Amino acid sequence: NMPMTERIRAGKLFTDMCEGLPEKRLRGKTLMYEFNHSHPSEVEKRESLIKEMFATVGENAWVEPPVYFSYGSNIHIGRNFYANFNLTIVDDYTVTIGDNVLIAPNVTLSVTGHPVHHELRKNGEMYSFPITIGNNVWIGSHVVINPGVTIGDNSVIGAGSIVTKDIPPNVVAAGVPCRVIREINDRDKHYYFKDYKVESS
Amino acid sequence: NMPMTERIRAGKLFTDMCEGLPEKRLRGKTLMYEFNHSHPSEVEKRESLIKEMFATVGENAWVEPPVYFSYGSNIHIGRNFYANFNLTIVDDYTVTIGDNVLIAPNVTLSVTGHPVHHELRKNGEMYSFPITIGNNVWIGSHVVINPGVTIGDNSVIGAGSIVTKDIPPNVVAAGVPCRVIREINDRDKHYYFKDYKVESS
Amino acid sequence: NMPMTERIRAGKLFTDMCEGLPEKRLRGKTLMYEFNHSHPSEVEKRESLIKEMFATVGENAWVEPPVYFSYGSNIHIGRNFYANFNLTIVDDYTVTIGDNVLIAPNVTLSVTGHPVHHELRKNGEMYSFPITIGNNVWIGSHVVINPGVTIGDNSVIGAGSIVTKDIPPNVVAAGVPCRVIREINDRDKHYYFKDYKVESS
Ligand SMILES: CC(C)(COP(=O)(O)OP(=O)(O)OC[C@H]1O[C@@H](n2cnc3c(N)ncnc32)[C@H](O)[C@@H]1OP(=O)(O)O)[C@@H](O)C(=O)NCCC(=O)NCCS
Ligand SMILES: CC(C)(COP(=O)(O)OP(=O)(O)OC[C@H]1O[C@@H](n2cnc3c(N)ncnc32)[C@H](O)[C@@H]1OP(=O)(O)O)[C@@H](O)C(=O)NCCC(=O)NCCS
Ligand SMILES: CC(C)(COP(=O)(O)OP(=O)(O)OC[C@H]1O[C@@H](n2cnc3c(N)ncnc32)[C@H](O)[C@@H]1OP(=O)(O)O)[C@@H](O)C(=O)NCCC(=O)NCCS
Ligand SMILES: O=[N+]([O-])c1ccc(O[C@@H]2O[C@H](CO)[C@H](O)[C@H](O)[C@H]2O)cc1
Ligand SMILES: O=[N+]([O-])c1ccc(O[C@@H]2O[C@H](CO)[C@H](O)[C@H](O)[C@H]2O)cc1
Ligand SMILES: O=[N+]([O-])c1ccc(O[C@@H]2O[C@H](CO)[C@H](O)[C@H](O)[C@H]2O)cc1
Repeated sequence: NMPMTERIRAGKLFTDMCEGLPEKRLRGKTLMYEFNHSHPSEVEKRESLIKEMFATVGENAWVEPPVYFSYGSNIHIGRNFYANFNLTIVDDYTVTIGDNVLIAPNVTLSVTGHPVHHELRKNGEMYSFPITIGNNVWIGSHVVINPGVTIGDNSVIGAGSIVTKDIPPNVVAAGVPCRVIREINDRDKHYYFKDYKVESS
Repeated sequence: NMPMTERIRAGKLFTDMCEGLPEKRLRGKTLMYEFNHSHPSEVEKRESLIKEMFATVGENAWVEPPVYFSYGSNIHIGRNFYANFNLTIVDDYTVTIGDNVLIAPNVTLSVTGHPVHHELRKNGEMYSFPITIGNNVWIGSHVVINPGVTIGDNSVIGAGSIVTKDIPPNVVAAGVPCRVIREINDRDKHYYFKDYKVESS
Repeated sequence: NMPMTERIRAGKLFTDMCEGLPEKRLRGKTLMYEFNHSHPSEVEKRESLIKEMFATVGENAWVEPPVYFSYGSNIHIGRNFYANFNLTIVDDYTVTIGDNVLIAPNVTLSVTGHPVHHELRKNGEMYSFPITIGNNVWIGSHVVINPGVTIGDNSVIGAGSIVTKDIPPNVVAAGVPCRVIREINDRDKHYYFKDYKVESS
């Protein structure tokens, strides 16, 4: 009728116990395990590992272990990427991160959800909607980005926010659920934290 | 007068550095360590490890390591249980999980609390009130379930909510503190996510 | 002109890929790794490990692994300190915890933040502001403490609150963002949980 991997790209409900899906997760979870168990001095091994576990990684990437994901091969990353401890990405489908992105500790990305009505999820049915993170975005600690959410370039997501809707570019959004609190103006070019200014030359 | 293990069941303040409580945690914490450090392929080992660490597990159970708990012998799970990375269960007392429950990444269940007045908790004193999760319950990412809470059947707990009170069955609840936002009606039988419908068969 | 480490203490923007900073992070991430991968029965090793990785530790301390930090040597802890699973402390600068402090599972402390304007953080520039936690402080699960924050003695930070502002002593604070909800009175000396009193004798 309609293979399982096609329902995924169509945004329809599906299950993932076939078509080599399980085998893919294994290869992935395997690489992830090597990475999470590598010694802090195994810098080279860690470097090539990330290049192999993610679908696409730009130059100057650095991920602080542990890192958790479903396949890993559905995650595409740009340049100068940086993620602190416990980054979790549920990538049953595509996850794209722009350039110069910064992710604080314990952040969680999920393109997958489950039908709310217990009827549609009897067999653990799920749906997947890609997540797009712009360039020069900065995610706070303990943030949670839900399915099909887009974060516009240059935005900032406060610590602890639950993002369930796209966030426009050039704004500071935060809250549960996440909401735009204000746009990044030129004052932000002088004041970097509370009452701290930054002199020009 | 009244032994420590009896205060626990009576919901009174207690400490746990005696009566074998320490020993119990050591056995539990040992199996947990073997589980968490287990290679992705060690599927059979993993399957028996969970059977030996939880007081009760039903058929078709799956727990994505790492998992964290205090004893593991105070956790009782039904059938077709599924939990993602970093589930954490502080089980100084009973925690009962129903049938076909789904647990997203980084969730924390805790039956233990500390008295608010620093006086009463001079020695780390604590109290424990059992948590009960109904059947077909779906818990979002980064949720926190507090002592004595009861989640009714078929309910959904949005991502990031702090549940501090009983959640009735058949509702979608969320927020900090978690509040019921709506009852699950028949429209949810048709619309699974946002504007996505699902044709009959 | 003005060395990177001096800007840190001055609270100016800085980057840390020099002046042995990276090297320092390695020694720390090394001890940290030994700690997190240590077997539950390695009680003595665990104990000398926490003495060696933190700047200062008071007697009767206990940290349930895993534990995550940046350097570890900028962290100062008092007496009878207890931390549950997954405590994250980003310590690019001083972090001070007082006496009899209780931290629940999955808490994140960070003295570092990034300038909101993508121009100032083109190179991942950062700023660090020391965190100070009073005596007899109990932090609930999944809380996040942002830079420069100060929590007064005897206070309780409810589960899931994001602390962006100083919390006065003797208060129950909670919320996103954390807000004072009430003062700890004398009723808190009789009632410990909901409707549970404690017979003085
Ligand atoms: C977003 C952030 C950078 C600053 O936002 P800002 O506009 O410059 O700061 P403000 O104080 O002016 O914020 C305005 C209001 O939003 C609130 N607020 C701040 N951060 C918030 C957050 N994460 N969630 C919800 N509300 C938040 C403030 O309490 C303030 O309250 P008020 O309106 O009653 O006065 C900071 O709040 C933050 O959370 N940073 C993430 C830090 C982190 O996770 N670091 C980890 C190491 S990289
Ligand atoms: C709860 C959920 C399933 C959908 O709830 P729903 O009723 O079908 O969705 P709605 O958009 O109609 O929600 C209504 C409002 O609540 C808000 N809301 C949604 N999720 C929320 C959450 N987790 N916390 C707080 N508020 C939330 C919405 O932003 C919306 O705002 P509005 O009233 O201003 O329009 C979804 O929000 C969610 O969080 N799912 C968890 C996903 C997850 O953790 N997946 C991990 C992989 S299994
Ligand atoms: C803070 C705490 C100790 C109790 O606060 P309290 O004043 O004694 O309790 P109350 O029920 O009177 O709280 C008053 C209100 O705040 C709300 N509230 C409680 N905890 C909250 C939290 N963490 N965040 C936001 N709101 C919260 C309550 O729902 C209540 O609602 P109402 O005004 O509509 O009635 C408890 O809520 C808590 O979260 N403890 C942390 C537990 C934990 O993380 N344990 C891990 C193992 S150590
Ligand atoms: O409970 N079930 O029956 C059930 C069985 C398999 C499931 O698949 C799993 O879901 C995870 C998110 O929650 C990830 O998407 C993971 O990659 C996927 O295999 C989800 C639920
Ligand atoms: O800080 N103390 O003195 C102190 C000493 C021992 C404590 O016991 C511990 O608490 C944990 C939750 O926070 C779990 O309940 C764990 O099983 C219990 O042994 C809690 C606090
Ligand atoms: O993205 N960058 O270019 C970049 C490079 C190095 C950075 O340093 C790191 O930041 C962490 C918090 O997010 C901790 O402060 C850590 O100790 C620090 O070395 C932060 C960002």
